[PDB]
Amino acid sequence: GKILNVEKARFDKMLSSQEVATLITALGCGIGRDEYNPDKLRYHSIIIMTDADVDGSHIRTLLLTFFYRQPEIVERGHVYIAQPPLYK
DNA sequence: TTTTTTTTTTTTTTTTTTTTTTTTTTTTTTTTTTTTTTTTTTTTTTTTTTTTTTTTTTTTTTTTTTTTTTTTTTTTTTTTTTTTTTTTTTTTTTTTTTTTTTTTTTTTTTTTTTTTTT
Repeated sequence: GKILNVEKARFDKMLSSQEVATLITALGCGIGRDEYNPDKLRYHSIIIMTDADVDGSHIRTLLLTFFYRQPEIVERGHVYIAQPPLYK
Protein backbone atom coordinates (compact mmCIF):
# COMPACT_ATOMS: atom_id res chain seq x y z
CA GLY A 1 0.00 0.00 0.00
CA LYS A 2 1.11 3.51 0.88
CA ILE A 3 4.47 4.18 2.53
CA LEU A 4 5.46 6.66 5.23
CA ASN A 5 5.62 10.35 4.35
CA VAL A 6 9.21 10.89 5.46
CA GLU A 7 8.84 14.68 5.22
CA LYS A 8 6.18 14.52 7.96
CA ALA A 9 7.47 11.41 9.74
CA ARG A 10 10.24 11.61 12.32
CA PHE A 11 13.52 9.84 11.58
CA ASP A 12 12.81 7.39 14.41
CA LYS A 13 9.52 6.46 12.70
CA MET A 14 11.51 5.29 9.64
CA LEU A 15 11.83 1.84 11.28
CA SER A 16 8.82 0.37 9.47
CA SER A 17 8.46 -2.85 7.50
CA GLN A 18 8.11 -1.31 4.02
CA GLU A 19 10.98 1.16 4.38
CA VAL A 20 13.18 -1.43 6.09
CA ALA A 21 12.53 -3.86 3.23
CA THR A 22 13.37 -1.24 0.59
CA LEU A 23 16.53 -0.18 2.43
CA ILE A 24 17.65 -3.81 2.76
CA THR A 25 17.06 -4.46 -0.95
CA ALA A 26 18.91 -1.31 -1.99
CA LEU A 27 21.62 -2.06 0.62
CA GLY A 28 22.45 1.55 1.44
CA CYS A 29 22.64 0.52 5.16
CA GLY A 30 19.37 2.35 5.94
CA ILE A 31 20.86 5.40 7.69
CA GLY A 32 21.18 8.91 6.29
CA ARG A 33 24.90 9.63 6.85
CA ASP A 34 26.29 7.35 9.61
CA GLU A 35 27.14 4.53 7.16
CA TYR A 36 25.38 5.63 3.95
CA ASN A 37 27.43 4.05 1.14
CA PRO A 38 25.74 4.57 -2.25
CA ASP A 39 28.64 2.83 -4.03
CA LYS A 40 27.31 -0.54 -2.75
CA LEU A 41 23.92 -0.15 -4.45
CA ARG A 42 22.67 -3.57 -5.55
CA TYR A 43 20.72 -2.27 -8.59
CA HIS A 44 21.72 0.63 -10.83
CA SER A 45 18.14 0.86 -12.21
CA ILE A 46 15.41 1.40 -9.60
CA ILE A 47 12.03 1.45 -11.35
CA ILE A 48 8.90 2.83 -9.67
CA MET A 49 6.20 0.77 -11.42
CA THR A 50 3.11 1.71 -9.41
CA ASP A 51 -0.49 1.38 -10.59
CA ALA A 52 -1.77 3.40 -13.55
CA ASP A 53 -4.36 5.33 -11.48
CA VAL A 54 -4.49 8.27 -9.05
CA ASP A 55 -3.40 6.42 -5.90
CA GLY A 56 -0.52 5.00 -7.91
CA SER A 57 0.51 8.60 -8.60
CA HIS A 58 0.31 9.40 -4.88
CA ILE A 59 2.45 6.37 -3.97
CA ARG A 60 4.91 7.42 -6.69
CA THR A 61 5.17 10.87 -5.09
CA LEU A 62 5.78 9.30 -1.68
CA LEU A 63 8.50 7.04 -3.11
CA LEU A 64 10.14 10.00 -4.87
CA THR A 65 10.12 11.92 -1.58
CA PHE A 66 11.79 8.96 0.12
CA PHE A 67 14.48 8.66 -2.56
CA TYR A 68 15.20 12.40 -2.70
CA ARG A 69 15.26 13.04 1.06
CA GLN A 70 16.92 9.75 2.08
CA PRO A 71 19.77 11.90 -2.74
CA GLU A 72 22.94 10.80 -4.55
CA ILE A 73 20.96 7.85 -5.95
CA VAL A 74 18.62 10.34 -7.64
CA GLU A 75 21.49 12.58 -8.75
CA ARG A 76 23.45 9.73 -10.35
CA GLY A 77 20.39 8.82 -12.45
CA HIS A 78 19.61 5.36 -11.04
CA VAL A 79 15.88 6.11 -10.44
CA TYR A 80 13.37 5.42 -13.22
CA ILE A 81 9.58 5.68 -13.64
CA ALA A 82 7.55 3.07 -15.51
CA GLN A 83 4.39 4.05 -17.42
CA PRO A 84 1.96 1.13 -17.52
CA PRO A 85 -1.30 1.70 -19.42
CA LEU A 86 -4.60 2.51 -17.74
CA TYR A 87 -6.97 1.56 -20.59
CA LYS A 88 -7.18 -1.13 -23.24
C1' DT B 1 -35.91 9.81 73.52
C1' DT B 2 -31.35 8.24 74.62
C1' DT B 3 -28.18 4.74 74.53
C1' DT B 4 -25.86 -0.04 73.21
C1' DT B 5 -24.09 -4.20 69.89
C1' DT B 6 -22.37 -5.68 65.48
C1' DT B 7 -20.93 -5.42 60.39
C1' DT B 8 -17.85 -4.08 56.61
C1' DT B 9 -14.45 -1.03 53.54
C1' DT B 10 -11.36 1.97 54.21
C1' DT B 11 -6.58 4.92 56.72
C1' DT B 12 -4.33 1.18 54.31
C1' DT B 13 1.73 -0.42 54.20
C1' DT B 14 4.43 -4.81 54.06
C1' DT B 15 5.27 -9.86 52.28
C1' DT B 16 4.96 -12.87 48.43
C1' DT B 17 4.74 -13.65 43.72
C1' DT B 18 4.79 -12.36 38.99
C1' DT B 19 6.25 -9.74 35.05
C1' DT B 20 9.72 -7.24 32.34
C1' DT B 21 14.54 -5.47 31.27
C1' DT B 22 19.10 -7.72 30.89
C1' DT B 23 23.74 -9.72 28.75
C1' DT B 24 27.79 -15.53 28.69
C1' DT B 25 28.16 -19.37 25.76
C1' DT B 26 28.02 -22.67 21.33
C1' DT B 27 26.25 -22.33 16.62
C1' DT B 28 26.13 -19.31 12.00
C1' DT B 29 28.10 -16.58 8.48
C1' DT B 30 31.46 -13.45 5.25
C1' DT B 31 36.30 -12.99 4.38
C1' DT B 32 41.06 -14.45 2.82
C1' DT B 33 43.90 -18.18 1.81
C1' DT B 34 45.22 -22.37 -0.20
C1' DT B 35 43.97 -26.85 -3.54
C1' DT B 36 42.22 -27.94 -8.55
C1' DT B 37 41.71 -27.55 -14.09
C1' DT B 38 42.57 -25.68 -19.08
C1' DT B 39 45.42 -23.35 -22.82
C1' DT B 40 50.77 -21.57 -25.48
C1' DT B 41 54.90 -22.73 -26.68
C1' DT B 42 58.94 -23.92 -25.51
C1' DT B 43 63.45 -25.64 -25.32
C1' DT B 44 63.38 -29.68 -24.06
C1' DT B 45 62.34 -34.46 -23.58
C1' DT B 46 61.52 -38.61 -25.55
C1' DT B 47 60.17 -42.74 -29.45
C1' DT B 48 62.28 -45.48 -33.07
C1' DT B 49 66.27 -47.78 -36.99
C1' DT B 50 71.49 -49.42 -37.50
C1' DT B 51 76.37 -50.78 -35.46
C1' DT B 52 79.04 -52.36 -31.85
C1' DT B 53 82.07 -54.78 -27.92
C1' DT B 54 80.41 -56.68 -23.93
C1' DT B 55 79.41 -59.90 -19.48
C1' DT B 56 76.30 -63.33 -17.68
C1' DT B 57 74.20 -68.24 -18.65
C1' DT B 58 74.78 -72.58 -19.76
C1' DT B 59 78.55 -77.94 -21.14
C1' DT B 60 80.66 -80.38 -16.36
C1' DT B 61 81.97 -81.40 -11.26
C1' DT B 62 82.38 -80.20 -5.89
C1' DT B 63 80.56 -79.79 -1.05
C1' DT B 64 77.91 -78.02 3.36
C1' DT B 65 74.48 -75.77 5.78
C1' DT B 66 70.07 -75.27 5.07
C1' DT B 67 66.71 -79.27 4.38
C1' DT B 68 65.72 -83.70 6.58
C1' DT B 69 63.75 -85.29 11.16
C1' DT B 70 60.86 -86.75 16.23
C1' DT B 71 59.15 -85.15 20.12
C1' DT B 72 57.89 -81.90 24.89
C1' DT B 73 55.29 -78.58 26.28
C1' DT B 74 54.08 -74.64 25.86
C1' DT B 75 49.89 -70.92 24.33
C1' DT B 76 47.50 -69.37 20.85
C1' DT B 77 43.09 -71.00 19.56
C1' DT B 78 38.36 -72.08 20.40
C1' DT B 79 34.15 -72.26 23.30
C1' DT B 80 30.61 -70.06 26.38
C1' DT B 81 28.82 -66.05 28.24
C1' DT B 82 27.71 -61.26 28.50
C1' DT B 83 27.99 -56.17 27.06
C1' DT B 84 28.01 -52.43 23.19
C1' DT B 85 27.12 -51.04 19.07
C1' DT B 86 24.70 -51.23 14.62
C1' DT B 87 20.61 -51.65 12.00
C1' DT B 88 15.70 -52.16 10.87
C1' DT B 89 9.95 -52.73 12.22
C1' DT B 90 6.93 -49.87 14.63
C1' DT B 91 4.89 -45.76 16.24
C1' DT B 92 4.10 -40.89 16.42
C1' DT B 93 3.80 -36.34 14.52
C1' DT B 94 3.42 -32.89 10.86
C1' DT B 95 2.28 -31.07 6.05
C1' DT B 96 -0.46 -30.62 1.72
C1' DT B 97 -4.63 -31.11 -0.97
C1' DT B 98 -10.18 -28.28 -1.45
C1' DT B 99 -14.62 -26.28 0.49
C1' DT B 100 -16.19 -24.39 5.11
C1' DT B 101 -16.17 -21.52 10.17
C1' DT B 102 -13.88 -17.42 12.20
C1' DT B 103 -10.97 -13.25 12.48
C1' DT B 104 -6.30 -9.40 12.45
C1' DT B 105 -3.24 -5.26 10.62
C1' DT B 106 0.20 -0.78 8.12
C1' DT B 107 -0.10 3.84 5.85
C1' DT B 108 -2.31 9.24 3.46
C1' DT B 109 -5.05 13.58 4.08
C1' DT B 110 -6.85 18.01 7.88
C1' DT B 111 -8.12 19.86 12.18
C1' DT B 112 -8.70 19.78 17.08
C1' DT B 113 -7.68 18.07 21.52
C1' DT B 114 -4.63 15.83 25.33
C1' DT B 115 0.06 14.88 27.20
C1' DT B 116 4.96 15.41 27.77
C1' DT B 117 9.42 18.36 27.71
C1' DT B 118 11.95 23.19 27.65
